[PDB]
Amino acid sequence: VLSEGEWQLVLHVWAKVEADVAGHGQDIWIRLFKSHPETLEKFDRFKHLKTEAEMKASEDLKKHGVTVLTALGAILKKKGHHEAELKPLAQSHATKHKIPIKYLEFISEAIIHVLHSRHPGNFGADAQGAMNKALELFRKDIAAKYKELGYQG
Ligand code: HEM
Ligand SMILES: OC[C@H]1O[C@H](O[C@H]2O[C@H](CO)[C@@H](O)[C@H](O)[C@H]2O)[C@H](O)[C@@H](O)[C@@H]1O
Repeated sequence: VLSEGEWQLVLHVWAKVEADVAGHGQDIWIRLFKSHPETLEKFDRFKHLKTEAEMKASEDLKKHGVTVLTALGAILKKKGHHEAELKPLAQSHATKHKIPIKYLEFISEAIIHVLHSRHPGNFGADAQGAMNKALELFRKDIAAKYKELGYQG
């Protein structure tokens, strides 16, 4: 359970992400797909992208990053009370997309790397720690839901 102070560190850096959610999403995808290429294979719609240039030029990939980060943002703003938000997410990711917890760890790593890079003003050690704590809570709760839905994760 995160403290209010920790949630504020998470929300303060997210406020910067919201200045340009599309741009942050693009950097996050490039970071993820380059660090862990296997994660790209899960996207039937984007698995043909061969280079960073192609990824950056993809309007649909950009749009999907907006969708993903906006959904994550809504979860973070709930400050732990995200039961309603996790239900549909866990169901599609467990049953349809089949995304292991390990891949959620990969994207969490990508998110943190991008925030560390773009936002040193609001992503110092304490802020990164709070963001990690928030993402671990997210994955923990998703893992529990995966279990209830019958997916090993
Ligand atoms: C921060 C974690 C994540 C969030 C908030 C998230 C969010 C979303 C949202 C909101 C959608 C659209 C609605 C839906 O299908 O549920 C979606 C679709 C999808 N997600 Fe995720 N996702 C996350 C991580 C991942 C990861 C790590 C992978 C893959 C390695 C993944 C693969 C997919 C796929 C395959 C789709 C469908 C893409 C398409 O429209 O063709 N997601 N995700
Ligand atoms: O922070 C690094 C550790 O990250 C992962 O573990 C955290 O998140 C898991 C959920 O994704 C939890 O089960 C674990 O308890 C958390 O510490 C990774 O699995 C660990 O190997 C890393 O050390």
